[PDB]
Parts: sequence; C-alpha cells; structure tokens
Amino acid sequence: SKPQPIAAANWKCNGSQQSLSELIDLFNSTSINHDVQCVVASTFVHLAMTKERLSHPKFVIAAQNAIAKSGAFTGEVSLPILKDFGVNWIVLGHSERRAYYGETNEIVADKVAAAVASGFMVIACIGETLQERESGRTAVVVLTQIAAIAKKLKKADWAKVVIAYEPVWAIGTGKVATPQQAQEAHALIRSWVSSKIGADVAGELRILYGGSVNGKNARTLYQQRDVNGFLVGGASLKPEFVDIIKATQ
Amino acid sequence: SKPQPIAAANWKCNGSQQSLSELIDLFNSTSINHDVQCVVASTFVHLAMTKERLSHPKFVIAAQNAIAKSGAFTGEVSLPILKDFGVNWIVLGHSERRAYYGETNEIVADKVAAAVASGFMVIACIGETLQERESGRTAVVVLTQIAAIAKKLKKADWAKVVIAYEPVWAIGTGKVATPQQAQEAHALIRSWVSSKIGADVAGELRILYGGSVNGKNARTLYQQRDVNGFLVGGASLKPEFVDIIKATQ
Ligand SMILES: O=C(O)CCP(=O)(O)O
Repeated sequence: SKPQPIAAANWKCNGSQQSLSELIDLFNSTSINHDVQCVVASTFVHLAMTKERLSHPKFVIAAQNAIAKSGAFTGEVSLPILKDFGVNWIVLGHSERRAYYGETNEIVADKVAAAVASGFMVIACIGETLQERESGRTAVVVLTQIAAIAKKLKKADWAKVVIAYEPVWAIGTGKVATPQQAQEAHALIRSWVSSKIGADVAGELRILYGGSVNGKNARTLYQQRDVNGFLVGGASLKPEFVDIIKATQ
Repeated sequence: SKPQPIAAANWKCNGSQQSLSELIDLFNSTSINHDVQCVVASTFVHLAMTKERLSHPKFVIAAQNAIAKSGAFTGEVSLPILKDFGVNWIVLGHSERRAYYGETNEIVADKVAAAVASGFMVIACIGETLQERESGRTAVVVLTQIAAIAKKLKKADWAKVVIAYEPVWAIGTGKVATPQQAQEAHALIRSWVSSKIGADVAGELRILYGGSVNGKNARTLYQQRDVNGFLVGGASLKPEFVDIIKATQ
C-alpha cells in the first residue's frame, strides 16, 4: 500500500506555443483510470496557455520556481503573483537551480516554508552529486537537505509536501542508476521522516523518483516500495509521458 | 536635437491581474501627442494579459530578463521562448540581478549580445553602488560596465541597444540623483561611446535615467542634454507614470 502517485512533467526551459499546444492535446485525450496526480510544470510564460488548454480532470499546473515576497526583484516571480494567477502547485529547489542559481539549502527551505504557508502543494527537490556520492557522502547530504526543509515545517504542514529525490550523480555524468539504487535512497528519506517527523507522516509522504525515467523503465522503478511517482524532464516533452503516467498503475 | 525618448515601466516582481488591467486601461486611455517610445516590462506570468489587453500604439511590451538559450534551466525563460511569444524587447543586467543573482559584467554582456543577435531591443542597465560613489570610483565603474557590453557588440548592433543609467543608491530610496549628477554621468557614457564606437552612434543612442523618478522630478531631469528618458520602478505602478511620459517632451 502506497499513497496517491504523481506524474510530474518538468518541461524546464523549453517549448513553443505550437509544440506545446500539441502535447496538451495528446494529454487531454489520455484515458487515465486510476487515482493519480498529473502535474504539468511549464515556464512562467506558458502558464496561461497551459491553464486554458489543459482540461483533463487529472492534470493540475505547476510553476518551476518562485520567490517568497513581491517587490524589487526584476525578472523574478513571487508566490503571491502565482497564487493570484490560480497556480496552486510548485517545483522548488531543483538540481539545476542549486547548481546554476545559488540555491543553498536554507534558501530552498525558506521557499518551501513560504509556499506551504501560502497554500501551495510543493514538489521539493533533493539529491546528491557524483562527487558527493563517490566520497561516501550520500546519506549525509540527503538527510541535511530534508532536515533543513523539515525545520521550518510544522507536522501538519507535511500534507502540502511532496519530495522528489534527484540522483545528480547520474545526470549528465555517464553513470547508470538501477531501480535498487533509487529505492536505497527513497527508503532512506522515508526512514528519516518516520523517525523525526512521525510514522503517520512517513506513510503518506510522496517520494518521487526525479532521475532518468522513460516509457521502458518507469514500470520497473515504480515496482519499488518507496517510489511514489516521477519528476520527468526529457520524456515530459514527449508522447511517452503517457506511458509514464500508466506506469503509476 | 535628441533621439526619440523612451519611458519604460519596470513593474519588477509586483502586480495582480486586476491591478494591472487597471493601469493598462489608463495607459490605453492616454493621448500621447508627442513621439515617445513607451515600454511596459511586466512579470513573465503577465506577459499574456499585457499583450492581449495593451492596445495603445505608442506602447511595447518587454520582459524583465531571459537566458540566451533554451534547455535544462528549471525556472528560467529563454530568448527563443520570448521571441515565440511575440516579445521583442528585453530589460537586461538590472541592478537587482547583478546583486542578488550574481550577474557579472560578463554574464550581462553575453546576455545582451545574444539578445541583439536574436533581434531584440535591449535595455542594458549599468550603474555604480553607494560605496563606489562615496569611494570616488563612479567613472571607473560605469565605463567598465559599458565597455564589457561593448566588447561583444559589433557596430550595427548598437542600433538595438538602449543604455539605462541607474545609480544603485537611487533605486527606490528617495535619493533621486540631481540633474547635474545624472547629466555628468550620462555625458561620460556618451563620450566613451563616441570615442570607442562612433560619433554617429553616440548621437543616436538613447541613455535613460532610473532611480526615484516621479512625476515631479522628471521634467528637470529630462531637460539635460544627455537624458533621453527614464526607467521607472515605483511610479510605474501608479497613474503618475503618465506624468513622467508627458515629461519627455
Ligand atoms: O530600478 C529601476 O528600474 C527603477 C527604480 P525606482 O523604483 O526607484 O524607479
């Protein structure tokens, strides 16, 4: 017995009106018969189009980032802005952002807290590098990530949180990650939550696999005990995302 | 005589749907009797609502930032995405991006270069901080900034560039630079431009003032030989933006 799965599509910084419109269309067609939460996370610029055009009852929209308050932050987009706009979902603290845009754990932690406080469903990202992994530092890092986030949350706040574990060590590196390696990590996050936050929170918590997933492997990855869905990059700009959703039962 | 002035609104990370509709209705209501190019830079999230609703022939819509190419940059927007969406103007290198989000002169220069390659009209922000001004270093700072941009740009490119001079210490503080401070700063930029690029280019270039511009101060700032207009933060969220516009006459 698992919680409700989530098939999240992180379109990242990609797409055109034309190409996206098409994909939206493929999606609304999809017959999904089980309890799953489909999430399409578009660029800020594509939100409106996606909003109007996505009609499927299992699909909800997410933004790929946000700052906490409004004000003088040229080029940024805030939680109030998003909330007014009718977005209740958010990806926070992705790998690409921690790398290229200076997202310390504490910045992420703060963002998650702000979001949770504004009523969003947060897909908060954690995950270690090839360097970190290699040097025997996996658990230390992942637990620190989750702990930093954990601090600012009250127990009741966990209902608003989804964790996506990203194997950074396996992305762009050459390395392969097996379903047992996903699961090793997944189970260690849940361990942590169970232990510090509580078994009841633990049981309900969605831990999405945030690494390389496609139509071929998603069923297998899904087979694992602590894999509750996916945060999809590549395969999300594609028709196979539909197999990704199916693979969640 | 002078080049065609610009009056740009930098809404920054601010706004509500209804609030912006309102300004836009006002803006559409306004009869701009003189040749001025009016710009509205709204958040990414509102580019749709701005583009669809903003009717006035003297107004363009602009983005507050972008990255050069599309790819795996979760949270970010690229030039190609903006170009696709019918946005042809961009504000780049803003003080708040340089400060908070580590945008170096290198980064700005690269962004600008790419933006002009892709056929955008670019408002490039340059300006010293309080510390530098008090240290006597303003000259060095502004030139280094302008020269960085210059490196990446060949002659013709200049046609699509607009230079915004915004002293950090005047950004939403109340400390509007005097007309004398602005005019000496603006002249310096132009004397560097004529020297390095060409006199032909220097007379064509627009150089804008930004930092604590309101309806009151605007007319005098504008009277200075080398002041081609304004980049307005705060007063752009108000009906006084209109006053600032009429000030470029
Ligand atoms: O930084 C800007 O672009 C304008 C700052 P102000 O709000 O003082 O006009």
